[PDB]
Amino acid sequence: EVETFAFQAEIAQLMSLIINTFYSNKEIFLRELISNSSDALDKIRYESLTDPSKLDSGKELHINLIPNKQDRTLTIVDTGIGMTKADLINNLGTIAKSGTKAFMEALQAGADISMIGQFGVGFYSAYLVAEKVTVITKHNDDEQYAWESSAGGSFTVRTDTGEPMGRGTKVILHLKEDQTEYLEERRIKEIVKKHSQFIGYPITLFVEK
Ligand SMILES: CCc1nnc2cccc(Cl)n12
Repeated sequence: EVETFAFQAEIAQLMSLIINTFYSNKEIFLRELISNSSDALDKIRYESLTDPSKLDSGKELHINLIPNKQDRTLTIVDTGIGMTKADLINNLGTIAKSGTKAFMEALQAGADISMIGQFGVGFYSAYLVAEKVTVITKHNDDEQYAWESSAGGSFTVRTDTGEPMGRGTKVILHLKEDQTEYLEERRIKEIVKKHSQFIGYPITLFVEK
């Protein structure tokens, strides 16, 4: 059972701007997704200090980066707090509306797309490099879900029957044909070192087989 939803108009407008604007410094998408994973890990770590059973779904707090050239995907996995169905359908977009308005105003005043994370909407930078984004996520208080969007105004949400993940989020970036440099080990290593060198969780870059 797949449910289809319309983005709010303002979020659709943000996604079109990210897809259509000429902007060569695309590599910042990875910093933004790693930052979001770090924030999700911070959140489960803090909650676990008052309820240690919140880690019954997995004690390890980490970020994995997994390129797959055969599927042309780059997957960012974290064992953070995860997202509920309400987060995926309503809550994240509600918060993103105000950050989007502020980001758009900043761009008109001279900011550039690399500053997107200062407005809280860095997730959508994934569309600098991905034609489709699939998010598999599991929060302790809800079931495992898959969110997916190729932009164009709509997204889907379904219960996920694939390999259970325990807790956290996997962001699967289906890369555009001209963005396969982000599958190369040396390129991902360069980007992590430049923009994510002080993240407080282990980041493992998997190697392709
Ligand atoms: C990683 C998933 C995610 N993070 N931020 C947002 C905003 C809207 C929709 C989704 Cl799936 N998001």
